[PDB]
Amino acid sequence: KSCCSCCPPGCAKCAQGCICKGASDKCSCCA
Ligand SMILES: [Cd+2]
Ligand SMILES: [Cd+2]
Ligand SMILES: [Cd+2]
Ligand SMILES: [Cd+2]
Repeated sequence: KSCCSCCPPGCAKCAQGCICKGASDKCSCCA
């Protein structure tokens, strides 16, 4: 399971609880 749709199963900003929230299709914590 990924955790979001703005970061694939290989992001280096979602290895400590998906922080991507408040923006769909894009984020600002892994941008
Ligand atoms: Cd994301
Ligand atoms: Cd991420
Ligand atoms: Cd995530
Ligand atoms: Cd993010």
